[PDB]
Amino acid sequence: SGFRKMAFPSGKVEGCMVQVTCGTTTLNGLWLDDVVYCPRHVICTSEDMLNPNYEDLLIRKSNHNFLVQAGNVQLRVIGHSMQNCVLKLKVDTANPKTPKYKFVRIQPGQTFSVLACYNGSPSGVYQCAMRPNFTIKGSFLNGSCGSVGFNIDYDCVSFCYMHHMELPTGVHAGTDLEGNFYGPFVDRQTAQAAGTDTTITVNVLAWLYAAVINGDRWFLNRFTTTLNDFNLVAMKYNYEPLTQDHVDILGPLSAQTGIAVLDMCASLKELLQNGMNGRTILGSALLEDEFTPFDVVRQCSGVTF
Amino acid sequence: SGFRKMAFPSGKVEGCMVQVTCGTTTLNGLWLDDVVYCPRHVINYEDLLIRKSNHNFLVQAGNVQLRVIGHSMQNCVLKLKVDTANPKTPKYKFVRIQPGQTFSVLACYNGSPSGVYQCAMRPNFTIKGSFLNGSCGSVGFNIDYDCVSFCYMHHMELPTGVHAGTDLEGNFYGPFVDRQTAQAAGTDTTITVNVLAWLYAAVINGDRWFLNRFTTTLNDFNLVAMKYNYEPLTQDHVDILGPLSAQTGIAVLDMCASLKELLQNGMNGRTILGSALLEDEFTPFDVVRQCSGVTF
Ligand SMILES: CN(C)C(=O)c1ccc2cncc(NC(=O)Cc3cccc(Cl)c3)c2c1
Ligand SMILES: [Cl-]
Repeated sequence: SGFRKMAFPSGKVEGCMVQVTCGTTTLNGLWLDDVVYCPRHVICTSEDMLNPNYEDLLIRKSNHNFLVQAGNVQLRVIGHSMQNCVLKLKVDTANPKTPKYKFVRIQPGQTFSVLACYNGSPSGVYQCAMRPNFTIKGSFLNGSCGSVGFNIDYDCVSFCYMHHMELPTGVHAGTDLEGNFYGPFVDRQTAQAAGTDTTITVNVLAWLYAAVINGDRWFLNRFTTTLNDFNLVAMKYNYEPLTQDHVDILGPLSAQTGIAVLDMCASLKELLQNGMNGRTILGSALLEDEFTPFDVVRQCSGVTF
Repeated sequence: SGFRKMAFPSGKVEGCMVQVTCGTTTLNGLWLDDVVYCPRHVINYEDLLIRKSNHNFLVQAGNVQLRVIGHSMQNCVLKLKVDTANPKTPKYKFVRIQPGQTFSVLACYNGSPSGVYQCAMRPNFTIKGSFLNGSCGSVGFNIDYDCVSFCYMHHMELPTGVHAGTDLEGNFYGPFVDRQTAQAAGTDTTITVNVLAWLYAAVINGDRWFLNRFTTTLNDFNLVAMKYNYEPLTQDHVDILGPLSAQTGIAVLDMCASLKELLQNGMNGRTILGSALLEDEFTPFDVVRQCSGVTF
């Protein structure tokens, strides 16, 4: 019993964290085999950030300008190249603690664990989701740039995020491990803002099925809804449109509890209309959207209470 | 910016998790040097233990089988002397925590870690964790510099879904026993010093709507706290909140006048740090550490 926001064990990622210094800037790098991956803005000054020309800044650098530190040992840089918004530093030593890994690009609504670092030293781990507006509601301070997001399934680490910057509203933006940003953001000090954020509907539904499994049904009603009428109402509360793909994904949770997806959609409609009336669902007074259908099946028991 | 329930990096603990089997029961063990620590219920415990021999206990570390060469009991924990010392043994201490203090939990099944999460020791000595069957032997810890301080070992789940366990010396937290009997958690209270610390974290993050010009005596606040099922706030708690009061410029008894107003009138449709409830699982030290950047 119990339902917590759970992160993956961080050990396989801790062994890849290094410190990168270029001039006066210091941030984090990911050391996998004989390559260190980090944000390309490590080559920029604060002034350069208004309109940086990365190709012109990189051409003026040599390998010995980049200092890479792994614990107490200094790694020697023997090459450098750029791939989108990531800098790849070829080093003379391969990482002996390199785990089995993949670089994957996630879609909005997908969750992941974040290992927050400062000076190539891990300080904490937490779970979060890629928001519909492509931002992350994380917890980051200055020096955290280059911290990474990941999922672990079996003995394989799937790297999905690298932290690049914080926006005026306190939210965070970054790239996949190939240097392509999530969202319409640039690694430039520009007047860019996060778009209006919406609630991840498929995730709220999954979390309602988790409440049923753990033994709670007070929020259920005797009504059903068409998929179209549900989206007409939910759009009015800033909820993401629910697609037929989302319905298909919720299939096993619907089968395990005996509650059809469009019947769970009717409880959500009523919950939005009435509020909680002093009650909680799984210890929360708000409707939770940072747990995917896959996370609910992974964490919750296979036997309903 | 941002405020999340953060756990310590679990790597140093992952390298100590092993699987223990005795008869039909299978649970988790902590391998430190040449000893494996696990709940004694894996087996009148003294009389049950005397019958057993070393070869009855099967210890598995990853793919390798460890051979048991001795066994002894300490309170509610079983200590299995193994023939191999753990090469990944970190620098460690066994510490007993007090109610209100927080810690990270590495949840395991079959000696294999599956997740990490942060939680607090409640005033009623239970933990609101997330555990399934096979999680027995999962451990709680904190990290200070490079030293792992083990504070909890999971033993059982209670009828209300909450969890109970011991320190690493086998002494339970709370009035619980390791056996199938009628045991219930006592009435729980809110950790007042922790709610106040979380309100200071909201002012550091630009949330100030709940602030006011009023102050209160510590005695007038404890009478309001007694009515709302909140733990009594002591002078020690006031002293502990000193650096957060100095950093924000808001005196502790001014922050108590804000908590008094939130306990009577509620939030009025508003949230604090993305929450509609008052949060009590962040200590004053956790607030200072998350709003500073201490690394390990
Ligand atoms: C907001 N202030 C003043 C902080 O000290 C702060 C606070 C928190 C921070 C969290 N993450 C990153 C940080 N910094 C940057 O975004 C660095 C940067 C600047 C401009 C463009 C790019 Cl692509 C990168 C953080 C910085
Ligand atoms: Cl995805």
